[PDB]
Amino acid sequence: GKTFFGQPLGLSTLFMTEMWERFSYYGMRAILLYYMWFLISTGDLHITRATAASIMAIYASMVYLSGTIGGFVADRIIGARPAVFWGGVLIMLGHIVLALPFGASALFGSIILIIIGTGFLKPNVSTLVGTLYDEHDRRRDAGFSIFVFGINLGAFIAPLIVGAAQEAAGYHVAFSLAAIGMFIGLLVYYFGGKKTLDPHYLRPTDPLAPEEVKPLLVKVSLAVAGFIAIIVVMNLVGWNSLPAYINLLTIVAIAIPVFYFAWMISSTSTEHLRVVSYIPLFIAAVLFWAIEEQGSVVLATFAAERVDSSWFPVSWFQSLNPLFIMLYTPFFAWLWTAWKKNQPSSPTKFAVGLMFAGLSFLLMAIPGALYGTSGKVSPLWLVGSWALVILGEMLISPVGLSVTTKLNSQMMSMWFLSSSVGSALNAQLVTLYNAKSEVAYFSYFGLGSVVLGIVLVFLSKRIQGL
Ligand SMILES: CCCCCCC/C=C\CCCCCC(=O)OC[C@@H](O)CO
Ligand SMILES: CCCCCCC/C=C\CCCCCC(=O)OC[C@@H](O)CO
Ligand SMILES: CCCCCCC/C=C\CCCCCC(=O)OC[C@@H](O)CO
Ligand SMILES: CCCCCCC/C=C\CCCCCC(=O)OC[C@@H](O)CO
Ligand SMILES: CCCCCCC/C=C\CCCCCC(=O)OC[C@@H](O)CO
Ligand SMILES: CCCCCCC/C=C\CCCCCC(=O)OC[C@@H](O)CO
Ligand SMILES: CCCCCCC/C=C\CCCCCC(=O)OC[C@@H](O)CO
Ligand SMILES: CCCCCCC/C=C\CCCCCC(=O)OC[C@@H](O)CO
Ligand SMILES: CCCCCCC/C=C\CCCCCC(=O)OC[C@@H](O)CO
Ligand SMILES: CCCCCCC/C=C\CCCCCC(=O)OC[C@@H](O)CO
Ligand SMILES: CCCCCCC/C=C\CCCCCC(=O)OC[C@@H](O)CO
Ligand SMILES: CCCCCCC/C=C\CCCCCC(=O)OC[C@@H](O)CO
Ligand SMILES: CCCCCCC/C=C\CCCCCC(=O)OC[C@@H](O)CO
Repeated sequence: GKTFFGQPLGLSTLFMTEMWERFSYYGMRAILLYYMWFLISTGDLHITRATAASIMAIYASMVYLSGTIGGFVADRIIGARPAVFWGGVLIMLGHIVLALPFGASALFGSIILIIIGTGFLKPNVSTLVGTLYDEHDRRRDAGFSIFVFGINLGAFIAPLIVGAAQEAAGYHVAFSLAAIGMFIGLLVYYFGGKKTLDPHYLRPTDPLAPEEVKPLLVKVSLAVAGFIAIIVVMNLVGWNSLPAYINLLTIVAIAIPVFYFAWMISSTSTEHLRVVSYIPLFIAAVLFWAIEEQGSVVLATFAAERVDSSWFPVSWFQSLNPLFIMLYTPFFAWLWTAWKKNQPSSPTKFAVGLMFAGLSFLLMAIPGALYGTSGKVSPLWLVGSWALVILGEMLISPVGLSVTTKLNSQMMSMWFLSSSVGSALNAQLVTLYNAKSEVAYFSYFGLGSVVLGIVLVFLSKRIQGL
């Protein structure tokens, strides 16, 4: 009868829920870097612009890492529906914290709230989408495709609205708009959810058995103690600068997949050989996400310093990324179906995807080389870059989780960890970007990325077999 684009009505609630949460997230991202610059310019915030960029990168990295944990907490301890709700409350608080007349002092509280909040909400709204379908219901793919379109929608309009607001009424009003975005999300989620969602997901679906509670408690406490202990030693030997902490978070984010790789490989020999073949794919994913995650940092810097954008808010460039996702998506949907005969392998898609990413940086090296780096250049250079990298994303992401799974639960999380690892790498790399290094930065990381894409093409055939 009455459906939401063919799908159960309950999909409309989750569609809107995520649309507004993503609105709140990307509205904030579009101006947070400029906000840190602002706070630097007034002497309120005592860091370099390069450190500000580094913060942006490690922030994303922690958001993605947080998300690989929220599923477990909801499944085992609090339930999917409460996770989404309190996750949204924490996200809203994080934005409210930035709307207050405080300054640089609120930055950390804001960041922690949103890292925890997002990590609760984000995997669990996906989970709730799945629960709308019987599991042999073929509509499922369509429904997720629709859900994703809502995600891209929020990411698309947020910089336009929040950025304009920032221009009209300043940073605190613009951040309050992100808060209101999340609030709307919660409103629709709460009341819409009660009508359409199974009450079963009010509770955990795999609750802790009595003998499971102690070891989990022991597990968590040790990790905290260690982490605290590392921070203590760090300060005793004088490694207590913001860059040092960012470095520590970088190490933790890299170590997690490195430890997992070291585990599987050490610990079925043919099962082993498939795991070793994934390492090239994982590296490729990491490098790809790095370049893509620099849209909000390095391309954002470029947009503000090198582009003549005197007639519109420079944060609007952050809308090109989800615009191109939305434009490309129904195309590539049609493409794979039409292309039945000799479809490229998922490892081949990874390689070519990395090349396009690499091309997107190589493109950006041209205006500096041709025109110099002291003037301003056309907005279209950036438009071409995002067009190139998102073309890369269409090849890598839709097959990404697929390639990892067919090659367990730790490996499954490893795909979602590639975007965290890429951002952690960025936290180091983006500090190398400035006006003097511009052309070398784009060239080097552009070319290297294309080369590794070439290497992966050579390696593609053996991985296909496995
Ligand atoms: C395991 C789940 C996630 C674990 C991540 C732990 C979160 C810890 C720190 C979050 C990153 C904050 C770094 C940025 C920062 O320090 O900004 C504050 C700075 O402006 C103060 O001057
Ligand atoms: C400030 C958030 C606006 C949302 C509308 C207000 C919600 C009503 C009461 C708030 C306190 C309890 C919230 C309900 C809750 O804990 O979880 C609801 C969620 O689990 C799905 O029904
Ligand atoms: C249930 C609570 C969720 C509602 C969202 C809360 C955010 C709404 C309004 C906050 C207004 C903050 C902006 C006021 C402000 O300080 O403007 C700064 C101004 O002096 C500079 O132009
Ligand atoms: C990757 C794992 C991270 C998860 C962090 C979870 C927080 C750590 C400890 C909280 C223990 C929760 C106790 C849950 C509970 O009340 O269940 C007890 C009951 O089910 C026993 O019959
Ligand atoms: C499963 C997680 C494993 C994590 C491994 C533990 C990390 C051990 C040591 C981290 C070193 C501290 C971070 C580096 C650092 O502070 O250097 C920056 C400093 O030199 C600048 O002042
Ligand atoms: C169509 C989607 C709207 C939102 C997308 C993000 C828009 C941000 C930047 C786009 C500006 C590029 C437009 C090309 C252009 O303005 O021509 C060059 C111009 O400088 C000549 O005056
Ligand atoms: C339908 C697919 C279109 C694919 C287009 C492939 C990309 C071709 C060329 C990209 C290189 C940038 C062009 C160099 C350039 O325009 O610089 C000069 C410019 O400033 C105008 O004088
Ligand atoms: C298919 C779409 C087109 C892809 C565009 C790829 C552009 C290819 C190469 C761009 C690299 C330009 C590097 C210029 C350069 O390194 O000059 C350095 C120095 O001589 C000037 O600073
Ligand atoms: C795959 C088929 C393509 C055939 C070759 C295409 C090569 C396209 C561009 C090459 C890079 C341009 C030259 C780099 C440059 O301008 O600076 C280098 C030179 O100034 C010394 O640093
Ligand atoms: C692949 C199709 C598009 C072709 C893209 C090739 C563009 C590669 C390099 C273009 C940069 C031209 C200017 C670089 C340059 O010569 O500056 C260095 C030196 O000559 C100036 O002092
Ligand atoms: C499969 C086909 C994908 C279509 C993508 C087409 C666009 C991809 C690359 C084009 C990059 C060119 C951007 C450089 C440029 O346009 O010059 C800017 C400026 O000179 C215009 O005034
Ligand atoms: C294989 C997976 C990890 C690959 C990335 C590892 C890090 C790679 C290079 C780090 C050094 C960057 C080289 C210097 C650079 O390109 O910056 C531009 C330069 O002009 C400013 O120093
Ligand atoms: C301008 C300088 C670069 C020349 C451009 C042309 C390069 C094209 C291919 C390079 C050699 C790749 C060999 C093909 C190959 O073995 O990989 C294909 C893969 O399907 C099976 O191995």
